[PDB]
Order: sequence, then C-alpha cells, then structure tokens
Amino acid sequence: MVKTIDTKTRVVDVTNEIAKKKYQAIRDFLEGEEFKEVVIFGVYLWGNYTAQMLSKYADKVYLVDINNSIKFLNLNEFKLKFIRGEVNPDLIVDLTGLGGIEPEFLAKFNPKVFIVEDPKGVFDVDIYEADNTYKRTAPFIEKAKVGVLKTYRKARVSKTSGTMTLTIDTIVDASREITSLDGVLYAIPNLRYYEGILFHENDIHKFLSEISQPAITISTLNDVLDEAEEILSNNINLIYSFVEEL
Amino acid sequence: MVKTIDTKTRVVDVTNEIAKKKYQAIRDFLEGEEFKEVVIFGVYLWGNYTAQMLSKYADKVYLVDIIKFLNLNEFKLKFIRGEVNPDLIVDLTGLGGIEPEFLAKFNPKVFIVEDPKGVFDVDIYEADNTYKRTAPFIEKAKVGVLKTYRKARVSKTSGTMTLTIDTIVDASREITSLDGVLYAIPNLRYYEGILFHENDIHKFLSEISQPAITISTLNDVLDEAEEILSNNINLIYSFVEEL
Repeated sequence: MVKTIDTKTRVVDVTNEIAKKKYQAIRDFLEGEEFKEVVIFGVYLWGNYTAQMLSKYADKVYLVDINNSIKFLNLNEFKLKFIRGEVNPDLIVDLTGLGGIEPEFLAKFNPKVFIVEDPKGVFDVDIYEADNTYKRTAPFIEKAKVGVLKTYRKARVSKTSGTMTLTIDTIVDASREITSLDGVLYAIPNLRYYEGILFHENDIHKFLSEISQPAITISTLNDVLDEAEEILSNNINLIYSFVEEL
Repeated sequence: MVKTIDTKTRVVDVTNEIAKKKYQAIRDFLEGEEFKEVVIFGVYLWGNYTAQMLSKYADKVYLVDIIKFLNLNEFKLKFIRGEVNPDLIVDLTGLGGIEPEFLAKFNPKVFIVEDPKGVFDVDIYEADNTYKRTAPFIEKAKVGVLKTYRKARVSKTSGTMTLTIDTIVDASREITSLDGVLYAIPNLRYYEGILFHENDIHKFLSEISQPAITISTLNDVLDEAEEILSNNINLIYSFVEEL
C-alpha cells in the first residue's frame, strides 16, 4: 500500500548539471579562443569537468589541487614547475574559493585571461569577510581579460556558490517540495560529505556508490516519480551562472 | 580555514528521543494497569523500544511484524491454535496496517492505536482507518489513540521515521543560516530498506549511527547546531487521547 520510490536522478546527475552551468558561463566568457597552457586551481572532484572541457581549447591543461593530456598536480609540484620555469599559462582559472590560492602567488603570473570563482552566495558577514576575490583579481586588471564567475539560486538562499553547496541545497529543497505533494509521507535527501569519503577515508568504492545514490527516496501512497523529477528539475533550473568582466 | 564538523547527536539518538516521547505518552495512558499479555503490531525497528519497555509492565510480549518476536502469520497460527489471548493490544502499524476485521477477533482490556495522520493530506486522510479499528473495542475496553505532531511545523504523518527526517532536515536548514556556515548535510537514508529489503545489518547499524548533520563552516558552531537540533526535537509533542 505504502510505496517506496527512488528518483531516477542521482546526486551525480545534479552535480554534473551544475558543473555544466558553470562551465557554460566560462566558455561564453572565453568566447571561443585558444590558449596553449591553462592552469586551473581547485579540487579534482569539482574541477575536472572544466579541465576536460578546456583541453579542447588548449594544448596543455594543468588541474592543481591543495585522464588523457590533462596533467593533475598538488600545488607543490606546480610551484616547483613554475619556479624552474616550465610553466607559464595564458589562461588561469581559480576555482578554490574560501581560503584558496593566495594573491601574492597569483601576482607572479602573467596570463592573457584570468577567471576567478566568487564563492559568496547570499549575504553572510563571515563569508563576506573571509572572501578575497577582488584582491585576487587586483594584479591582473589592466593587463588581462579578467572575469569573475558567479553562481546563484534565483530567489533562494545558498551560503556559497560551491557545486557541493548548490547540490545540497538543491536536493534538500526539492525533498521538501516533494513532501508537500498529495499522498507523500516523506522524502529523504540522499547526501554525503563525499570529499570526506574520497580523501580522508580513501574509499573510492564507497565514494562512487554514494554519489550514484538516487537524489531522493520517497515514501508515498501515490506514484509521484515524474512529478518529483519535475520538481527537482525546476530547482536545478533555479541555478544561474555567469562571468562578469572586470 | 574551512572546517568540517559532525554533530555529536546521531540519527539513532533522534529516533530514540522521539520513540521515548511516544512511549512515555503510552505509559501515561496505560498507568498502573499492568498486563498479563501484550500484543504490539508494527515493524521491529520502530516497535522494539515500546516492546522492550512494556515487557516490564507485562509477562510475555509479542511484537508482530508484517519479548519474543513474530511475523503476522505465525501469530495468526498461534491465535487459531489458542495459544495467545492478550489483555493489552497496541497497534503501531499505521497506513495499510493491521485490519479491523482481524482485530475484532480479539478481546483486550485496553486497546491503543496509533494515528498515522499528521498535517492534513486528503489522500492520507482518506487512507486512514484508525477509528474503524477502534470501533470494535469501543465500549468494551479502555481505548486510546496515540497522536504525535510537530508544533506549528509540517509533517505528513506521525511515524517516527517521518518525524526523524523532518526533524533533521530542517535542523540542518536552520544550521545553514548561522554566521559563517557554508552548508549543512542531513545524513539520512531509508533504513528499513537497508535492513529488511537488502538485509545488510552491519550497514544498517553504520548508517543509523551516523552523525545527524555534517557542517561545512568558518566557525566552530557545534554547540549552536546541537541546540538547534534539540529545539527541533522539542517541537515534537506526543499524547494518547482516550475515546
């Protein structure tokens, strides 16, 4: 009588849809022109999509954290390669956000295009104060095409622009909307601190299994799968991403 | 700079706090009546606390699922064979649960039935048959209806699972609005699905013992998160209305 229904949409589907939105903002900002060396600062799990997509527009793309011709590095290898002068990127994309790459270090480079992700979302005094986006852009405005990648949920609250943040808040909001449907008993948002799984507990299998989870598990009297999916899609479409040129 | 903090309160702690509220409601209604035979209908995971506590105000307690433990068909076999005749009957099955025509066969001194309804829902309302389950014991025995709600909040049912979810997801949500918090993950899963339909007891135990909420934050907000969680638990009110 009481049915249990999993959405077809998994968490990874939402994360990828968000990553696609952010990349699309970036590709629109770069306006289709080639680089020969691209350096992307960030975490692999959130930065890879951009890495794989920009490799079509460059000869050599380094993704650096703190599987073809993308080179994957921790920042000490990258600093050593820069110190020895074996890297000099024309495109720099900083996706590190709060407490990310330091400005005194970015200032050492001379790219043609610099793009930095603004981590701030809805106003938060501590996040606003912790943010140093425009001090990261300061050394390049006058010498490079500089853009700030911004991502918000339309008329909704999110504390940051992180894909993870956006994923969580998206799915959780969706579960509450789904709860309000006629005949629904409850709706579980299936979420986990995935980076914790991959890098602290080092369990690749658990990571893959967990991120492949159905976004929402619904206890219901009625078949509400399609409607739930449409709710989920609406909440994803609330996400808007764009790069403002400085 | 960005810290990740787990609450000390786990999901199992929340489920038990709610279970304790409902049980203590039952206990207030059952007061010094003690029984010689108790039958509790419901799922093992949600019924066990009440069973375990009632075994003290009783001799032999059966928890029957769909203290000694039986599924409904073993129990029907014992009843037709005349090996059970309970003076206390507690129905915790809720929507689509034990049938009234089966209950009418029994003759308890006290009958308590759980109202699964929460905030109004036309379909849940139409599906509910609590008072049709009470009808055959009305005027025969002391009858009570167990009700559980969240004060001025939305919950579609009174089920412990439902209450646990709604409790934890908004606590997270409230947690999100704190100064310096980046995000808050409600760590929840369909546990009965893990235990009774995939049969993984170890995984069940691991998942239900998970910290309720994982917080990405700039500030140490553990205590304030805990107090938020406590407030949301205190929104839950449980009582037995006598018919």
